[PDB]
Amino acid sequence: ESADLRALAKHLYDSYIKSFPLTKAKARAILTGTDKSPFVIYDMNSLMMGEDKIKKEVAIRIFQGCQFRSVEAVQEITEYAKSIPGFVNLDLNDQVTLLKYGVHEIIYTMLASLMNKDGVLISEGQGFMTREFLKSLRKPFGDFMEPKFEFAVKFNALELDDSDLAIFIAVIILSGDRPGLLNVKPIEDIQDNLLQALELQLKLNHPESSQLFAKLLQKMTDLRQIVTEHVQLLQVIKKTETDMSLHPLLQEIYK
Ligand SMILES: CCCCC/C=C/C/C=C\C/C=C/C/C=C/CCCC(=O)O
Ligand SMILES: *c1ccc([N+](=O)[O-])cc1C(=O)Nc1ccccc1
Repeated sequence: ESADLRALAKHLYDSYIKSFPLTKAKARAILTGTDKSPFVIYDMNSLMMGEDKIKKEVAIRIFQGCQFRSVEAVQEITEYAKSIPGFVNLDLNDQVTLLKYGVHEIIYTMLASLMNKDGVLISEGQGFMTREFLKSLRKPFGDFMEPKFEFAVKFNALELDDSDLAIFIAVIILSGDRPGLLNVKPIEDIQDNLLQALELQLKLNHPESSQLFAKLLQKMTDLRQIVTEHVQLLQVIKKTETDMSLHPLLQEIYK
């Protein structure tokens, strides 16, 4: 019955709003156009005055604030996961495993909400760091964000809104094919109901967008690739910057 899927869609949207303070709707109002105009960081001076207005090497300090924001995002995604019906009733090891692998695919999904072709909102939308300034950071740091922009440009052309994303990131978390899952079947039963929900949601919300559901699920492939590329550059950093510390919560996601 569609009524039950609409109720699930509504539940997850409500929890998403509660768990993610910077939504895509807010990010697009900030990026498009008086009380919400962000300060723009495009070089080192705008950076140093940006810290003054908004709020070690330049690249490492940017990398470490990015680290802190990721930890914060992990916390938010975790809070959202527990609202997905059935999630907290799963085996606790499977909960950990589903978060461990799901968290980065969700981070880059939602970070797309904060991006356009030219840069990324930061500091809850108070700031905007341009793509070019990031790419000009010294190796290996200038190559961190470029694949994320490349994904976001394609992903953002689907024109999903927050109510679509709430279901989609739930579908991501409840992925039966994560390595080491002790009991795959109850996870998959939840995901099918979420997939049903996502499907009805995309049909109702984007009636003229043919096979959006299929196109969205195929994006769940560019995501895995970005994760793989990402952990590769972190390992470069561990050996390059033996003075630089990774946050422990992020340490455990990457083991
Ligand atoms: C300034 C951190 C404030 C943390 C609370 C909320 C933050 C909103 C989201 C991100 C804020 C960015 C923090 C540090 C990142 C700077 C740019 C790194 C590249 C990127 O990340 O694309
Ligand atoms: C950038 C550099 C490093 C990490 N990491 O240490 O995992 C993460 C990121 C990143 O993509 N952070 C982030 C998360 C959410 C919003 C903006 C930036």
